[PDB]
Amino acid sequence: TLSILVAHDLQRVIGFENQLPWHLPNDLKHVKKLSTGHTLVMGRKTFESIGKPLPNRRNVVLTSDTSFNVEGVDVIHSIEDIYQLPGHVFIFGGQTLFEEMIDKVDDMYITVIEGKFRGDTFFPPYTFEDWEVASSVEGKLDEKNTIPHTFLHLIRK
Ligand SMILES: NC(=O)c1ccc[n+]([C@@H]2O[C@H](COP(=O)([O-])OP(=O)(O)OC[C@H]3O[C@@H](n4cnc5c(N)ncnc54)[C@H](OP(=O)(O)O)[C@@H]3O)[C@@H](O)[C@H]2O)c1
Ligand SMILES: COc1ccccc1-c1ccc2c(N)nc(N)nc2c1
Repeated sequence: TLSILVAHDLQRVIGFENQLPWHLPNDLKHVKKLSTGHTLVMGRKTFESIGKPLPNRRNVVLTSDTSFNVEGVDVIHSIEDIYQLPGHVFIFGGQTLFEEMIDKVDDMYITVIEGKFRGDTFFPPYTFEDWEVASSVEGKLDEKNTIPHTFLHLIRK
């Protein structure tokens, strides 16, 4: 299965200055739960943002840099290489990867951040005419998690 994994706000902002615009520990827990034991594919900027491969899953980085050879990371140089990756593969970002893959994936695990943030990078527009809501779950709010959010699983119709 090939899936998108993304958190975006009410206006589809995903990032600002190579970081996330929000602090939301529960979304990181969600990412951990979904992708542990599986594969993440990310663009080079997203990788450099996170700084190191995420533990307990396969980290694959897409880059044109033929000098990229980082410990604990697999490298690919073409979108086409993604389709040769075994198992459950999650497209992990960023904007460029999401733009290249939204028409290709089977489903999407979206955390809708129910706020309006300043962004410089966006998830591409999409319509519920194309996507079935397999599940929609409101995130619980507390002292550490203060922004309303909804976990959506969308499956291509
Ligand atoms: N909210 C979220 O769910 C989420 C998730 C991830 C990231 N983000 C945010 O997204 C932003 C980064 O997005 P971005 O679009 O600037 O960067 P990106 O997608 O992370 O990385 C772009 C880089 O990926 C490589 N790449 C992409 N397609 C390629 C292809 N077909 N062939 C070869 N290389 C390819 C290139 O690397 P080279 O230049 O090295 O060739 C390109 O410059 C940041 O703000 C980050 O915080 C948000
Ligand atoms: C730059 O992105 C991050 C920085 C620090 C911690 C976590 C993230 C990060 C990266 C990718 C993500 C992705 N594809 N989906 C969701 N729902 N959350 C993410 C969070």
